[PDB]
Amino acid sequence: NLYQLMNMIQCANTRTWPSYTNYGCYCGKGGSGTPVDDLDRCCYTHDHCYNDAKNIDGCNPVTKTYSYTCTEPTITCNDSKDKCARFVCDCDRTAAICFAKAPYNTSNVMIRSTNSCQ
Ligand SMILES: CCCCCCCCCCCCC(=O)O
Ligand code: NA
Repeated sequence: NLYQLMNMIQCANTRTWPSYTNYGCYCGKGGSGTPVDDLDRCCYTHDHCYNDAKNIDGCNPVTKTYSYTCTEPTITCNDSKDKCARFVCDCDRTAAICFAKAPYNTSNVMIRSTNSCQ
């Protein structure tokens, strides 16, 4: 779920939401070019995770609601029986964690369509 994903990001980092809404070549809707740094690489993978998720019947990562738990900054996926809920939760979980780990370069904030993401 796009909103739950927001919270995993909230639950695992210091950096706010708009902080990722549009950063580098892949953080944000769709992606082009080659990832910029490793934070953008987090977004690249997330993306791909979402594409694979779509390979599950009736599975829309973007709107699927799963069961997860947060205890700043640890987050857990409680889905077992719903294959889509779990695949998507791990997708989002892995991203949040990936984000908290990566450095935040302020010069990559809006290089979109600017030519490096061909
Ligand atoms: C206010 C938040 C809603 C934004 C919806 C806009 C488009 C791209 C959104 C999220 C991408 C997060 C990460 O870079 O994968
Ligand atoms: Na993207």
